[PDB]
Amino acid sequence: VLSEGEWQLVLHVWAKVEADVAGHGQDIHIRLFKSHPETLEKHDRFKHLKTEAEMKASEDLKKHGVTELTALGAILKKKGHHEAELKPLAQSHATKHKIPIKYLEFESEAIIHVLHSRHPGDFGADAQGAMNKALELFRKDIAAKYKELGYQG
Ligand code: HEM
Repeated sequence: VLSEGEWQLVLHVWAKVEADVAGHGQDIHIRLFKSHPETLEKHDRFKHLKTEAEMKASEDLKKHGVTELTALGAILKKKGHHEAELKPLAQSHATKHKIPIKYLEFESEAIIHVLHSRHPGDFGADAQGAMNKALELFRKDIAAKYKELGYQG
């Protein structure tokens, strides 16, 4: 897992995310959908959003990003002790939304990208390493729950 100092770095940059959860989520989704377009195909109501401005103007997308980042922020604040709130997330992502773990990696890449774009002075190498470890732990643990529910990563 992570050292206490690594968790502290994670929670330090997450409080910066929390000054604008909506805007970070929008930037993350726009990056994700651009970098990895197959990901958009999993979102039936965002597919008509053909341009960056349409994506930013969509309150449905903006709310979706806050919902995702809120759940992730709560997980990160448990500092690895997150079985109770990983279970429902794996349940829906595995059996309803059908999201491969590789897509969770794509979204992690977008998260790290946006964190650096917005907070370069507060997202240096040690903090980046910490966040990747924290997101890697999240993905590892949800991948195991995917298998417990059946059907692989
Ligand atoms: C940091 C990783 C992610 C987190 C924490 C997260 C969290 C959530 C949460 C909390 C919800 C609402 C409750 C539920 O349906 O479970 C949700 C919905 C959803 N997520 Fe994720 N998500 C993540 C990644 C992804 C990715 C990468 C995809 C698609 C490539 C995705 C697709 C969806 C879809 C389709 C819904 C339903 C939206 C709706 O119909 O309103 N999620 N997610």
